[PDB]
Amino acid sequence: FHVKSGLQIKKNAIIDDYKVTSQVLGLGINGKVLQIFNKRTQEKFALKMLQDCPKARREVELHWRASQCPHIVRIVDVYENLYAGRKCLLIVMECLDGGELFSRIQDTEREASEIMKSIGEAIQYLHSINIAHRDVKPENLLYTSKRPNAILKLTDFGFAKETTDKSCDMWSLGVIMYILLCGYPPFYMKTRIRMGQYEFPNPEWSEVSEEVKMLIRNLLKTEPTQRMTITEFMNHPWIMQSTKVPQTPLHTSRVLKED
Ligand SMILES: O=C1NCCc2[nH]c(-c3ccnc(-c4cnc5ccccc5c4)c3)cc21
Repeated sequence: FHVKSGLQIKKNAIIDDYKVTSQVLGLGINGKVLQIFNKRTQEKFALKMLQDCPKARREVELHWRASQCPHIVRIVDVYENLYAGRKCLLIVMECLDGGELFSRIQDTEREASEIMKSIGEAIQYLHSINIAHRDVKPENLLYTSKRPNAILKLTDFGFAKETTDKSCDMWSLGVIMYILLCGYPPFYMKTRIRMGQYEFPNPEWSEVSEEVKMLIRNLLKTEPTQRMTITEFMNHPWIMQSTKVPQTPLHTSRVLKED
């Protein structure tokens, strides 16, 4: 009987339990994401502040429900406090030092696969509990530590929605796969997207498998109704047998330096 705990919205001042700094870890609709410190443990965390409305109350829900998945930024506590006489919801999540996915890169196929593979699990988890993330841009994929065995983790649930939408998550997955392999988006716009107008031009892509190209093409189908389901993405070999992919090298770092 493996029951994880429910969600507890603490009412004590958050300042009773953490020291809040002004280092800013991220920007978003609701203002800044602040680095804060657990007093008892002197460990570091990210703080997100929402105005308490029912939208806020819906993020926190989904995220919290989503949190017990290893590839999704984990919520550690949630408070309701007053701020300038306004109810707010404070989310305290795990702090992810490694910074944004791509930035790390700018410093191998197979390495690419592993990433896609982990991002897959994030979606797979979400989809199986009926949550569509929507906003799976690469800004929202952060690493736990600069240490190069760090884990890639998805964040930012400002646009999460219940599905009791998913096909558009797989789009992002395809765009992110794209940019991982060549170094730029498939779109160099509003009109080229609706059409499904994009190349695998060379010598950037000349070395890349038709196995891989197919897959991307299936993720970037203009028509949602048969873009690939996450369940199939994860079953597809490139991702499925992750480590037996050829360690064939790619220019992605160079290009994202150049660009
Ligand atoms: O929900 C969000 N929306 C807006 C952007 C954002 N960043 C975060 C976030 C969450 C956890 N950690 C970070 C983070 C931690 N450490 C960093 C070090 C250096 C650069 C960026 C960092 C980001 C950011 C959450 C959100």
